[PDB]
Amino acid sequence: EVETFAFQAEIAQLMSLIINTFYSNKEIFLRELISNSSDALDKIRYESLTDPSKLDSGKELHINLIPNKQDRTLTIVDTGIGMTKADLINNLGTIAKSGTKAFMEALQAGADISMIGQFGVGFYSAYLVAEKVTVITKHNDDEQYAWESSAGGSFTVRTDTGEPMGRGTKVILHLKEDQTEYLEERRIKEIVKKHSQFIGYPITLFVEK
Ligand SMILES: Cc1nnc(-c2cccc(Br)c2)o1
Repeated sequence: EVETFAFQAEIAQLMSLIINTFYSNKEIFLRELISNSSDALDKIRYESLTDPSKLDSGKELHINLIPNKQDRTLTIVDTGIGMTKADLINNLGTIAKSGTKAFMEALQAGADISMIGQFGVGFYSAYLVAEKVTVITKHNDDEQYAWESSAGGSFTVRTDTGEPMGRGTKVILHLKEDQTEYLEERRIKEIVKKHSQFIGYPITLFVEK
């Protein structure tokens, strides 16, 4: 049972700008997604400080990077607070309408796409490298859901029958054919060391057979 939603017009515009603008520095997508994971991990850690049972769904707080060259996917997994269904529908827990407004004014007033995270909409930088993005998520207060979009103005939400997650979020980037450098170990390592060296959670780069 799959529900299809229209993006708000401002978010559709943000996504088309990310997809259509010539902009070579695409690697910042990974920094933005790792920073989102770190923010989600901070949230569940804060909640556990007064309620240890918040970690009954998993005590470990970490980030995994899982490249799969056969599927042409890069998956970013975290065990943060996760998202409810309502969060997913409401722009993946962001204030994306006001964030997009600010970001697009900054762009005409000097800034560049790499600055997107300062506007709270860094998730959408996934579309610098991905033709499709699938988000699997589990929040303590809701069931496991899958969000998905290939842009084009719409996204879907469904209950996820896949492998149960415990708690957290999995961002599956279905990479564009010309963006497969981001599945190579040495490239991913380079980007994490350049842009994510001060993230306060373990980041494990899985290797492939
Ligand atoms: C708003 C807004 N105006 N241009 C952009 C943009 C262009 C290329 C890459 C990225 Br990320 C963002 O965002």
